[PDB]
Amino acid sequence: GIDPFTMLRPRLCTMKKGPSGYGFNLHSDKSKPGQFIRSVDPDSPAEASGLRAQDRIVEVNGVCMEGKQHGDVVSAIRAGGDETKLLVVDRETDEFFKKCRVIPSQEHLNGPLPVPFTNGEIQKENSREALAEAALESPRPALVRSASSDTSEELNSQDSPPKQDSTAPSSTSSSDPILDFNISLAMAKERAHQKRSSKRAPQMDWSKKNELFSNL
Repeated sequence: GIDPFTMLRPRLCTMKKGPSGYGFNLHSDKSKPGQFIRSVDPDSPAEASGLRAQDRIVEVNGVCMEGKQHGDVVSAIRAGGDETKLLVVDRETDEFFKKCRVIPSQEHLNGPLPVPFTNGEIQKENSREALAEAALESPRPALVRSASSDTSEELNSQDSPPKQDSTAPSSTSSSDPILDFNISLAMAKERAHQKRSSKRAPQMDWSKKNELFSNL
């Protein structure tokens, strides 16, 4: 009682390098985008892993290859180390997700296909439970490629802007003063305990780079 639709799912091919590299050929056509397997030597770990001359790379070591250059695929392998893990889909599966308007990945390996239709007030998820004290101030990069669509920027990144919000002096003295005049001297000690661990370089990003470390 097995449907041909449920078998339509990715497969993570894991192959370790030993005999002069992994032993597989990868190279995109030319003007056509995407990366495909040209061929693989027989009796090789790549072949045993499940890699075929008709497979498409969707993710490497669990990284997103979508929107990445063709040089990114090899880069991911090098970053992985002496071993690599390539995610591929079946011929029917590949087109199955494209017409379904979905994004295959390692997450699809565990759990049922996206074909099921379900809904509710909250989405079910078995997330891990952990508790920790949040830092008062420290590094914390934000998203700049998610739903970016239009161009925008925020200066909220820098703590304590150029000018504060001035308010009327009110009475000469009152309870709970917002005046740090006297406390100003105390703030002097903070100088020694300074911790400018933050960093802001002018090179936000590069328009385009093609160093091409190596070309198979």
